[PDB]
Amino acid sequence: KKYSIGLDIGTNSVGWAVITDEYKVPSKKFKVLGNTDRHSIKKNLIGALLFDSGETAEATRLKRTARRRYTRRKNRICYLQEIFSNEMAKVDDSFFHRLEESFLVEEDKKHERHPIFGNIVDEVAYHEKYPTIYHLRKKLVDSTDKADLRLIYLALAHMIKFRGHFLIEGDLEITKAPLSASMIKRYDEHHQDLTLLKALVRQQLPEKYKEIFFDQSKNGYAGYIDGGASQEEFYKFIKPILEKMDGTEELLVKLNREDLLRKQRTFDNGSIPHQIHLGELHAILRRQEDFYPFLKDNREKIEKILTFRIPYYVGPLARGNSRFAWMTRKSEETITPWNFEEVVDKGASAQSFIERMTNFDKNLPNEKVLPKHSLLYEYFTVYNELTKVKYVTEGMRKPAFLSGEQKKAIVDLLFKTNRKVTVKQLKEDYFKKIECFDSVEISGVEDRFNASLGTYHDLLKIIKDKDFLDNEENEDILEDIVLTLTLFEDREMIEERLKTYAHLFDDKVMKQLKRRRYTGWGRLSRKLINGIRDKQSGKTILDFLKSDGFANRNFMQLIHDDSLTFKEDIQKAQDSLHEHIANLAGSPAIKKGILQTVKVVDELVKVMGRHKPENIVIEMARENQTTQKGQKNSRERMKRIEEGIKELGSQILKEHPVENTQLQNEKLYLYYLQNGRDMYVDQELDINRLSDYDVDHIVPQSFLKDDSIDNKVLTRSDKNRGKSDNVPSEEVVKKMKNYWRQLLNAKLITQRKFDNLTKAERGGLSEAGFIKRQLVETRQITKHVAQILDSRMNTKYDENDKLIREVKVITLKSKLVSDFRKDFQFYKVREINNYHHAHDAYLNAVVGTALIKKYKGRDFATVRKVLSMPQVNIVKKTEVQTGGFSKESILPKRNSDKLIARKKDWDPKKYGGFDSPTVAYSVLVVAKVEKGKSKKLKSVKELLGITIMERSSFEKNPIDFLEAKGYKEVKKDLIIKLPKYSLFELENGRKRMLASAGELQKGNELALPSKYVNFLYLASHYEKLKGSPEDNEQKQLFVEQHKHYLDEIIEQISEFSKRVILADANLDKVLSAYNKHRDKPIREQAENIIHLFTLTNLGAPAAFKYFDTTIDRKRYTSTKEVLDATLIHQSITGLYETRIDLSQLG
RNA sequence: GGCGCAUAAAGAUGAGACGCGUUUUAGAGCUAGAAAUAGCAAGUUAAAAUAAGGCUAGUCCGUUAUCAACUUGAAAAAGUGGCACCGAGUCGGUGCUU
DNA sequence: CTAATCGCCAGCG
DNA sequence: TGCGTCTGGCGATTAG
DNA sequence: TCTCATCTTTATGCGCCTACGCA
Repeated sequence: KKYSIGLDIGTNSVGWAVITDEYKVPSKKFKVLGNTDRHSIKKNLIGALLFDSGETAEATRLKRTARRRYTRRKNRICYLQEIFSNEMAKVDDSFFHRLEESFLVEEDKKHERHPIFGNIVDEVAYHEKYPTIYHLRKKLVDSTDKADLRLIYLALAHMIKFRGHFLIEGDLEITKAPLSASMIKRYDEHHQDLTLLKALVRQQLPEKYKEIFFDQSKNGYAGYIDGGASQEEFYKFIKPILEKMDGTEELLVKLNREDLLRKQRTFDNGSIPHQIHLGELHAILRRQEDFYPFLKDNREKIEKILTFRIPYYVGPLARGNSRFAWMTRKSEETITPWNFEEVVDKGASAQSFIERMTNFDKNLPNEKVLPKHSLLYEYFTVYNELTKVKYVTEGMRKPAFLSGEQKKAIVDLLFKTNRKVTVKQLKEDYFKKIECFDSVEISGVEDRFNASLGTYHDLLKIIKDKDFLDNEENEDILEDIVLTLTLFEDREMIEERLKTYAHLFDDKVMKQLKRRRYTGWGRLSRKLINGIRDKQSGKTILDFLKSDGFANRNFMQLIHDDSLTFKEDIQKAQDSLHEHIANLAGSPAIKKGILQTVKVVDELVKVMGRHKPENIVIEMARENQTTQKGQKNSRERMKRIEEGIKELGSQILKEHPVENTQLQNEKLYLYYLQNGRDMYVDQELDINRLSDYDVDHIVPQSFLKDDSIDNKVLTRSDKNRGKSDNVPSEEVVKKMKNYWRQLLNAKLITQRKFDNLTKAERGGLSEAGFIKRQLVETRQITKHVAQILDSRMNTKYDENDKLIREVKVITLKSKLVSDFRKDFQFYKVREINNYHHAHDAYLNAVVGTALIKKYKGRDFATVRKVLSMPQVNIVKKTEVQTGGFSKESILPKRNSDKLIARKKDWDPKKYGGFDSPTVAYSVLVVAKVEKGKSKKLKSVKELLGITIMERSSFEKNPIDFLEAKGYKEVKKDLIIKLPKYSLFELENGRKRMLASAGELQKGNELALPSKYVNFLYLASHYEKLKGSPEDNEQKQLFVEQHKHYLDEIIEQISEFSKRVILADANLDKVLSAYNKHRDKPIREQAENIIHLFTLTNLGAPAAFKYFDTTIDRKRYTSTKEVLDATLIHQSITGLYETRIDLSQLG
């Protein structure tokens, strides 16, 4: 009794099948536990397993970073108040208390309602004086009177709370405050344009006044200020309205300059650097320092509060209780911004910032890896390249390798004098000094060398000496200096780390040395290449690479030679399952899929009677391309850039050159791919800044999940942040269409990028689906499952060998199984049911077993029979929902009872709050409740929804929690928890999956016979054949003679919808729509039948479109029947069941 | 199947920062009216919060991953279900033998 | 009169 | 003995 | 949206190792 297992791995499914030698699938009677009458189920050992897609940890990281900046901002304002507190309480000792409780309603305050001055007349006079805050900042900068302390605090707090960016470094008329003057100018232009437009629309269009200046739901002015209208929607609304009137020339000029009715705080203010606010702050401090003494006492503290920023290599200032921290302290105290550099050790933390990320040597797992631009690494690579070259000459019968003196003189002569060398320069420049040069034929290499001592060239250029770099006694010192130039990339600590070596070099070369910068880490450690030795040689690895007798062994032949003592040192140098899976590296989605398929194959081993299988057949997703297209997809970027530059008009490369290694940043590759212009406005682009402009995806990240070069476009700052969540509008198309079509001719961009560029010529969304992230995940997951199944299954070590092959792991390609499917007409359609996962897993097993055994033409009847079985165990994995508490938006107040509060003492009837929480799992309770006016105990049995916010408070103590919810006399033994996708069997074989708390989902499958899916696959793809046509007219007339089949297919849906669907309105509507289309060609009828099949899929209900009639979705919104149905508890494969009957509870 | 070098594409993990947006309050609305209301004036800013919160009280942590039931175990983790044969509308029946 | 049913809506550069 | 790898929540509305 | 750093996988070109069943 020997069997084999076929798997099929995807990103949302795992298909498993168990075959015998004759390609059968056995059936077995399994015992079912519980409290029902039936005690045995016959089931077939074939199935699939479906689950929700595992997601990445990016959004959690973004919200985790966003959580810290709010606490740091509150701490900044707390530091400012702690400075001001004493002199603030000297004059008005309720001011910060009034500022802290301004959010509360008029009766929840404990003080006067006006926050600044308390009384009414002072607040009214203050707001009549300064209409904004920028008037106050300009007045405090310019004037020289002793201002009130509260206005000074308000100006300083507004400067500190919003402070600007930090991209530039160092430092950077009638007034000294240009920003406040610019905002005051914008405010005055707004006022003048408003009164002019008001008078003009009063004159020329008296009927359209209320729609503009009074409606709050439209996109007029009253919708621009109070409603939810942006600037672009308001401009697009108002532009034809004043284009139709007369006397609006300057307003159209301003609207074409985007300076009409503008606000102060808007979206494109992000370009303001913090030096402007710093100048305004220093100005008002130097102005008012004479009156108040304590402003002059600690001006530098207040200026330090604004400019302080935690460096990116230090990290979160923890105290040994975080999970992401690496900071180390020199003391134990509180880290204010004033004593930062007197507490935290910057050097050790900056070293641990880098060292915690890098790899280990994969051959010596305790040593750290060498830098990439190190000297020993470059020597190793260039000798490993040189010690396998072969030359043939005039007196050469059999070819030979080089000599140790020859390889010494070669690296002494031409490698140490050129950046990159060629094969022609090696044949000419060296062999001109050699007599034996006549018929040189050099094999094993290509036209140029792919290894270079470029760090040696930069060091001889800097230090201007060869005697220091030629010696060996300096050697380790050189290693150390490269380490410093890889670790600390901030030129304040490099001087402290490098002061020990300036006693050997000059001062000018020391000043020119610290501007050097390297990056990248290698793949091997220095204890592998110079630490270990051989037994009796006295030679290291690199000593063998300098000279190796006659063999000229390379690195792999060195560390795999059994005649030496390297393999034994590697072998003498070289836990839980879920811990090892957590110890893997990669995306968590393939971690989920790997864990599921390992649990499935382990459980299948456990089912079959503890016997290990013979073969395990998996299908991978790697290919074997051709050399032409493979090298065309491997050609560099300086090919394509120079080709397009040669094709079109070009003057940018006259004074701005570009090599093939300097072009790797995405803010320069797009600058040269777009010929030095902004792609949303015809204007000249700069390279002197090259960072202040922004890269933007054409289709936004909200709708799609791609960030490739076919979607990224480098634009200006205001153009990217002008649009938010849409393809750019038809004005951008009508302006830049000719320029984009000119750039399309040079083949800089593709047709898909230009298709995404003008999606607005069709709509904001035409349709999604096929994304190459799944193509990454499938390849990763099949490589991992092959490695871990070979590691886990075969355990017994052989004595003189590695192990004993008790079970083989075979890996196949999809081309072979698709060829087998296309040969013998075993077709498949993805849009009928979910049986195709189990079916192609079975096909993988059959093809792999037959290809190993035989090389088959007699027995196809058993394959055609098992490809039409009605019973396939489909299991949807029950999960417990975790994530956000509710929707993120904040709804305004209403008198409803489904508004979750935002804080503890903020009642939602007067403050508003969140809404629609996410239900983690449900429970089945039974108790007695007071029935309102009767108020006596009446028996109930219903479903509760435990949200994510209340999960801990439920699991702490359930009885008092749901007692305070409004229940009494409950049975704690009779509480059943129910996660998502819990399975209920109702009457007549109708299955339902519990969606959240009052919603269900369709559970049954559709078993369609093989003749119908064969005729339906041939009915589609009619005009195509994917090749040359022969013997397909018989297939065409076979489709033509079987139209009646299609009518039967409608019957095959209809009675099924009478059994488990119960959605009769959509059913007879769509059969009427089918009866109104009994005359079309067969191709369109099949193309719409495959759209009709989404009525009876598994899972959530959906909406679709038959011909032009759109059928909307019938949702299931009642859970008062699954209280009296059979609850199923399924295993990981669905072979082990536990059936609870809920009708006998009570 | 697995390494080392060069080129290119697709991504992943972590740290530091900006700019908005949303919600309540504050910015005394005037006139004619019993009024349901109508005419008129006005609008650009600020405070606070930005997952409820938690204890380990940090300028820290709180949306990723693990998760069927049953019997043990504090958890970690372990254990729990007979075989052939004829057939097939979501699995049925037959004989062995427990 | 309370439970189906329709239609809208969902933090971002 | 050699050789290839999108779906639930919610208000407004209707039907019973 | 900006700045910084480190990793994986895939395909070509060059050199090289081995497991193991297949011709």
